Amino acid sequence: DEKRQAVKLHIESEDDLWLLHLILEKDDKVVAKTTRDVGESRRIPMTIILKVDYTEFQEFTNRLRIHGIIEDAPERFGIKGAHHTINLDIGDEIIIIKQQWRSRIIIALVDFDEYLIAIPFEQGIKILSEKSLRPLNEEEGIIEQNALEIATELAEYVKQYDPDAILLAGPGFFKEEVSKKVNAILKNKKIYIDSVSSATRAGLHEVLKRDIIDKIMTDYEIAIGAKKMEKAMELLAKQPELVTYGLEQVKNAIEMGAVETVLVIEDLLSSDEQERLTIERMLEDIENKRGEVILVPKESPIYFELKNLTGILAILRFRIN
Amino acid sequence: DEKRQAVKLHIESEDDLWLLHLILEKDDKVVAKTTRDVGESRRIPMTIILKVDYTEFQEFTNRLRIHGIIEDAPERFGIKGAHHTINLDIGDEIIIIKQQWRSRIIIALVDFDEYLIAIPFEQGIKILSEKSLRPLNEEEGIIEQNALEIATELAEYVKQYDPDAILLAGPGFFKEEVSKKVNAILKNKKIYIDSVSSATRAGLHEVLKRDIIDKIMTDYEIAIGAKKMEKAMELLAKQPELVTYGLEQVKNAIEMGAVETVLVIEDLLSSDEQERLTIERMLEDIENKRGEVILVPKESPIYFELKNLTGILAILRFRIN
Repeated sequence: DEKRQAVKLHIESEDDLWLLHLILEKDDKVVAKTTRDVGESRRIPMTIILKVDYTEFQEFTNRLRIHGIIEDAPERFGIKGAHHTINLDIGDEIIIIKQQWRSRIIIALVDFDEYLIAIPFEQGIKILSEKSLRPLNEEEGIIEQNALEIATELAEYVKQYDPDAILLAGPGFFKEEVSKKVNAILKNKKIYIDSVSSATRAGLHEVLKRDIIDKIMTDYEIAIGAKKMEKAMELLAKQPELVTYGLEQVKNAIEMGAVETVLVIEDLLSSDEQERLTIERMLEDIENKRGEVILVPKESPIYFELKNLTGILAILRFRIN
Repeated sequence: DEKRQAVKLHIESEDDLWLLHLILEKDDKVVAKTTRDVGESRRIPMTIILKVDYTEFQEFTNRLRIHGIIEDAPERFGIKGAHHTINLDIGDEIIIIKQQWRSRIIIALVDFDEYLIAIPFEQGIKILSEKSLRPLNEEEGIIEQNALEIATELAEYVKQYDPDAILLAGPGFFKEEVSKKVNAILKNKKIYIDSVSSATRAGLHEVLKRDIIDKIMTDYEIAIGAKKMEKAMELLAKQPELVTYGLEQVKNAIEMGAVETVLVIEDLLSSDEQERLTIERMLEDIENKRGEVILVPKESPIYFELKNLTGILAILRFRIN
């Protein structure tokens, strides 16, 4: 229902511009900031998803004009289907989606008059709910009431898909309101909060490319590798060697296809010449045999215990001596 | 003899990496820094032109490995035709040349044991001379003698193509030596100097993408627009109006197809809303009728005289009243 192969790009030079001009084809979509003069006239900044028609490099002002029709924008402007021109300059950002191209997160985009619910898969992006609230507000309960309607609307999706983390995002304050609600009905899940200028498919592609996703992913991996280490310690001191550490030991273990899961600290992957390539390969081999690889960052409450043991231990399937 | 449609890219994020991985095809060429262990083993940094085979994104070390054969490198290593892997990381630069894609400058790439001569056209890059000097050195005159052999070798090409500027580039000191010579035989041309790590086709693609080209281009435009302004002043005060300035005046002039050449200061093209688009269009119209457009930067000894007159004057073909 929504592609996942998108690329964010920061226009740093005039060549970044020619590149975009050369590879952006007919029916490709682009996500970027822009201005629209709706109404009399009122110039209002906004972020839209545009399906390209054709691009134009402007020699004199040194910028790229992407021509096309608006695929998505805040519904309150009713501008979908319209033609628009995106003026891309040095300094701007843009997410491109060409046609020819372990933590499950539940995403809720909430604006004060619209909202969207979706879940990202390695496959793609499925959009559960996505509707307006525009005709639903005229004094009374409004905000609190609307937030609740979304929180409820979310709780079903969570229980129904049991995601690892919940991402609450969107333009100012309202999202904090919805957080308050959804939180008031479970306290069983981790809720994250970040802000994007709108609650549309544009804000969605924007959120996925924001730093918050990494944070959610890294908290997950840090957590799984913490319990695993416990599984390692209690197992270590009680089997015994159904656990091993040290580079060489882990290689002979790979040889036998014994590695159930391997724990490796981030350092063993940062500038290590013929080693960073070697370890790198070891790690692909482990997965090429249904092995689990959990990288370990400085901040995990298990990083030091691990580093102590050379920085790489493998929980074994069977003894290797 | 050499493509001109190349794009320089600064790897700033992991997406810059996926992008490269997605658009780099089979027989495309890439120019980048790298290391080669030639010989026993000796790891030596170098810049080569690689014809791609296939790329690989490395999930764990987060980098792209471009696989292929070496199209060009310093001849002293005799490594052309070899297979090599380029390890591209966040922080690196790369110039891509895909297969599916007013100042004439003479370029001389000189290294202490090799050199290259070429001229860039809007059409492409023609490579005049390009040979080794390797077997030509064992005590005696050597440097001075070799420099002279290149200077001579260049003088013919210059007189034969009468280029606007001469670009002397390459790795340390030797280029300064050749400058001294070539200069000692003409003092009739503008010689520029910049440095690249090698004197190959790689160093060439590198030079073309370096700041020096802009400098050469801008000095040219500043010079042509200075004499033109003189042509404007003496013409202004003596025709009379075969010269006009001011935005509106220039538009009605375009209407008649009277603009021979237009002079416009850089400011009229920097953030001017519905104007920067308007002027921009005016300028394309002038060229869409064999008109000459000379942009004017702050530093030209004619910038202020121009700005005085609204910042835009047109030398006319005939009166427009």
